[PDB]
Amino acid sequence: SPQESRRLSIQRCIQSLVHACQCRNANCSLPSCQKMKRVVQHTKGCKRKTNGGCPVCKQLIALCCYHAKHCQENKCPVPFCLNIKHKLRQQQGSGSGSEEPQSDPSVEPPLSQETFSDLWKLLPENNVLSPLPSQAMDDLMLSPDDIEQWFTEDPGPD
Ligand SMILES: [Zn+2]
Ligand SMILES: [Zn+2]
Ligand SMILES: [Zn+2]
Repeated sequence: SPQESRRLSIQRCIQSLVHACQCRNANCSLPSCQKMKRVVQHTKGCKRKTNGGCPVCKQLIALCCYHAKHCQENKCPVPFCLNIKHKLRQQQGSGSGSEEPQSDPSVEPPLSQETFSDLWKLLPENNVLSPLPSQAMDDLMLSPDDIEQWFTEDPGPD
């Protein structure tokens, strides 16, 4: 079924992200690795990320949100996963604060979370975690064909 092919394409994209994050070769021969290495390096240096939403940074965070919704690990190889999982828990009452990830200021990540709370404006706040009758809240924001388009349709003047 196309729902399975969609979930599988997203799972391949998540495995591409984990590979690129653990991979130490800038010249790695995988197209999956090269897509995610160039995207994570772009996202780390971009100034448009949350200035109305950069299409690279926004969709990398869409994939990290989808991954964090399935993930349970306390030291996962995905870069945004754990603090996204804290932000997802805060929408369900499993975490505290909104302008902070917890009631304590010393437990915050090295990156200022004013960026993180603005990443939370690029994705819908309720729709993604809304009450559900059957498992579909995952495929809700992705397709099997957009997995390439998000990263390969590089912006330009025309
Ligand atoms: Zn690699
Ligand atoms: Zn960007
Ligand atoms: Zn994870």
